[PDB]
Amino acid sequence: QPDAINAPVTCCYNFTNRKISVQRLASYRRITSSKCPKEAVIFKTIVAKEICADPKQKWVQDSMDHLDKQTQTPKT
Amino acid sequence: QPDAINAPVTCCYNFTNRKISVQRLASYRRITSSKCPKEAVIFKTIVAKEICADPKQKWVQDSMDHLDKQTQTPKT
Repeated sequence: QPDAINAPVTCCYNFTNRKISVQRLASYRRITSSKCPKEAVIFKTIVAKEICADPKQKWVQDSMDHLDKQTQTPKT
Repeated sequence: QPDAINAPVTCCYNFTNRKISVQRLASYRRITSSKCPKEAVIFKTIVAKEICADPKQKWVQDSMDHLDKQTQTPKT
């Protein structure tokens, strides 16, 4: 049984709905805890402003991917 | 004006109401974001099970203090 229900469930409330420059997006940490009322993207901007963004958007599909492939260093 | 409302607001939902051994409490990160419906203590147990605990309890007043004074190294 889930012996840990008193957990700080990192979630969101709103979602940056403005095409945030992929540049601003210093990183991304897709939230999705089983206790969060909603899934989201933690677009860690450059100033560390973690921005929950609707992953079902068309601008977060391009940015979230740019970060999904930003730390990928192909072994040369 | 708050230009960051699409934020992942680290919050909780329940609170460990059993006197958790201060030993188990590897650390503590008192939550209290202006967007969290409730304040809490992130009692990072030893297994890293962040446990939100009611700071208004009498067992979290002793433990939360033990962690509030666990990383304090008086310069000798």
